[PDB]
Amino acid sequence: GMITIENSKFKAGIAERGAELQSLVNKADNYEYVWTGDKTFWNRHAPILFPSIGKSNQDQYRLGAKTYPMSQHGFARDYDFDVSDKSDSAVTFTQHQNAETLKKFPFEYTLAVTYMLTDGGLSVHYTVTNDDSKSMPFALGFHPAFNVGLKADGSFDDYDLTVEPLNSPLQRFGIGPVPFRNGDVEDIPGAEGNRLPLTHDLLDGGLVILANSEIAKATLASPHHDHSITLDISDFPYLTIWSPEHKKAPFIAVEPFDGLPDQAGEPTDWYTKLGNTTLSAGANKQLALKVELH
Ligand SMILES: [Cl-]
Ligand SMILES: [Cl-]
Repeated sequence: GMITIENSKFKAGIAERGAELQSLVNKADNYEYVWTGDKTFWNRHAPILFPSIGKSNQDQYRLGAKTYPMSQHGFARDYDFDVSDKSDSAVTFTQHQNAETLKKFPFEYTLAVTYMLTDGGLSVHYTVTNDDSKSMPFALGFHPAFNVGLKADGSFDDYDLTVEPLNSPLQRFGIGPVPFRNGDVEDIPGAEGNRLPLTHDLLDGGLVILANSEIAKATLASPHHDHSITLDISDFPYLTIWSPEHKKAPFIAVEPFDGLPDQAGEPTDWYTKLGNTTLSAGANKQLALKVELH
């Protein structure tokens, strides 16, 4: 079950399963911006990450003194969303808890995602609502993989991420053991002011989680390639770059994060887990982004 939206410039395909964007096409030349899910490198396209990003310590966590199991990448991506408010250029997907999610995460919730194509590209609005009486801690991320050109030898063809604004040098969360965090924030191999060259040398050591929350726009581009994209992500405190390690995948993921993978060690209380947001009963958090399609 899939839904398409479109306007004069663009078409998008979104799976009801995980409200997962799977395709985003420039109609003028039929260019595909989003990874096609070739299992040679990675069999997904752009999952939603909720209520956890990344891996959990010993695949579990705490709520105060109680322990629960948690799957890597959360579980929203594993269940269908209902479709509503469908027009030619926009659509809304909504997921609630189920008996399975309640075993991992004992909260009633609503996760709503609205996609809309505009002249600029694709707008995405998220609303996370705590439908429980208990205080609900969560993380929310989006994990799109974008097609990129490669050199004769399979290296990335001179792609950089350019960011703005930047009020201090670019920093990343330290990783160890991949893909968990080690707890530090550190300098990034090869960063030059607001420009980060995206190389296998950089990415082979695992995901690069930018710590600079002031960033409003992040552009993935190469001077040798016509198409680029820019992520408008002021609402998302962190931004992660990833490509399959020690492989020559023809994609780079640029992933808005409202949360962080666990710091290595013992299972973490989600009420104090770095990057988590705790919602009061009945409260909601809203986050927006845009993928500008150039
Ligand atoms: Cl070349
Ligand atoms: Cl490279």
